[PDB]
Amino acid sequence: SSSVPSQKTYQGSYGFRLGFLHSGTAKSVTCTYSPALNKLFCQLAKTCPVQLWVDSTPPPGTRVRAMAIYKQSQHMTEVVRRCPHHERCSDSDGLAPPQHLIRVEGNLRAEYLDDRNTFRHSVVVPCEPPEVGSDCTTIHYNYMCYSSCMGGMNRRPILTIITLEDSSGNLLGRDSFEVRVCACPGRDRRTEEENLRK
Ligand SMILES: *c1nc(F)c(C#N)cc1F
Ligand SMILES: [Zn+2]
Repeated sequence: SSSVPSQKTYQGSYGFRLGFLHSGTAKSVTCTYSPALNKLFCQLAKTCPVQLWVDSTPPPGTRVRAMAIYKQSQHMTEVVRRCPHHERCSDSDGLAPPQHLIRVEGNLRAEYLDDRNTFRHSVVVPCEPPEVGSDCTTIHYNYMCYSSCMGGMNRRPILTIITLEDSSGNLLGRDSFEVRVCACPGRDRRTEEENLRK
């Protein structure tokens, strides 16, 4: 078992926080975010856009890191990893180790860390300013196991912790959201929001 990174929201000096698109809950949806649950629902290995919002521009060399932890207290010391099936299915893009649950899509500067002390996985990219005509920068994540994968997440809820870091890895900001990776994200978001309203 491993030490548990903080999940405490921390806007920091740059006013760092996440944002999510409004994709709705139709059958064709592959990634959908519930503000009422603070929970992203997505399909396996599909694009998950996450917005990075800041009040002021952080220095060049600022990076942004994603890491998964188990939400429940009896599981939070366990490293989140891909299940024994998906870690062996040879689907690495050449950067992501096959054990890593979270990948970054479409960024050749993504770096993947296996922490030498905690053995936790994370993926980190340079934080870049918004493009022209945009108010935020967007990262595309992929989740490479289902929440239900036996021997992996095994139906246990996870959180993704997003940290803004300086070039040394020191904390500048932190935010987080729950994730369910499932075949029917729109149907599952509708169900869980309906459960919350009852
Ligand atoms: C990461 N890096 C940046 F440079 C900005 C700006 N501006 C935002 C961010 F999330
Ligand atoms: Zn799996």
